[PDB]
Amino acid sequence: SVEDDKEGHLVCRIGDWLQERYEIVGNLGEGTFGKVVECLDHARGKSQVALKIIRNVGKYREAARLEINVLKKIKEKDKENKFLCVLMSDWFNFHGHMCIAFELLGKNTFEFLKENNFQPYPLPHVRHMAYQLCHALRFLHENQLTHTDLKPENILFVNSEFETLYNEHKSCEEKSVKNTSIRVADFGSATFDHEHHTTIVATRHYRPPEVILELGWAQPCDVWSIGCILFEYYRGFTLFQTHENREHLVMMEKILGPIPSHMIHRTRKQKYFYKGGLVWDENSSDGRYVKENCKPLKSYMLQDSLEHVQLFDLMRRMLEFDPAQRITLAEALLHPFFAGLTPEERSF
Ligand SMILES: O=C(O)c1ccc2c(c1)nc(Nc1cccc(Cl)c1)c1ccncc12
Repeated sequence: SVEDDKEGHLVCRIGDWLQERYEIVGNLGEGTFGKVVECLDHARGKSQVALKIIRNVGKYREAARLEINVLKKIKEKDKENKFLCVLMSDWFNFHGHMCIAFELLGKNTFEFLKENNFQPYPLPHVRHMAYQLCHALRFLHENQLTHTDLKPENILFVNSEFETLYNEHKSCEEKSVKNTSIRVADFGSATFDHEHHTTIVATRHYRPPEVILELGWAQPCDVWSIGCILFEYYRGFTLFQTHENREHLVMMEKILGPIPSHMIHRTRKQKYFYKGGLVWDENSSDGRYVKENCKPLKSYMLQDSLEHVQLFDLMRRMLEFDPAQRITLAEALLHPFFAGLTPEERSF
């Protein structure tokens, strides 16, 4: 009657119902955890929802339980729904799968980019998106909570309907999103201050130096992630296209300058250093890739203008090695970069 498979996944497709209430109408994506479907909610006037279905596996169903509690508390601490976190309307246990019902939104920021041939969002869009991220996460931080898994895939457009513009200088078409309003999603790694902090958090590309070096992590972790994301919105490609610790650190040095010595002394990962200098093989493929591809942060600017200088200044502050030294989100919202917003953008 209700069927599964190997890793757990519920056997469902467009047509199938959950709880005699949620009628599946399409697919939205899949992942390591399980699936996300578009449904109609027949107990709420055929409301359009995005239903997340965690797999029927002990530790997944388990971790989902804490995800819900995080969402309960976000919901509970923002009743006006003004702080731009994905809104959970409902959660439930279906024969082993924890399902979480969310408001239905458009494409995530990675998927939009991919479909735009990895051509960057205009700086005004980067500016408005940056501003929402800071606001959302500042709110999360304010509340003893750290996301830990921020990345473009986890940032969703409310509506991703785009305009098509011809780019004169590039001789090709570009997709320009009509509404740059966003929501922060995927709280299945979000962590309270008083809860246990796993040693390693974040997707590698967005993982900060204090985590690699194993110096402990707090809220500033999310700030490092945002720097990475803003660069990625600005250029269209990943800042740290890395698969390995050593390489990652070398990339951080090539791009941001040398690791501060107090962090080298504090870490118990001394296998990376040698007389306070990073040890790596420059003639290996990794070494050559980094040599070829990783230049100082400023060399990535596309324009000299003030608003571009300002973005790159905020970005460097977001990407400070020392987390104690790293800009906070409250300081970020005060930066002369957001003086470029429109009152509609600024007022939320
Ligand atoms: O986890 C959440 O908090 C979460 C919450 C809501 C959505 C979501 C993830 N992922 C979506 N799409 C998506 C895109 C790519 C891969 C995957 Cl697995 C899912 C999506 C789409 C439309 N409306 C809401 C959502």
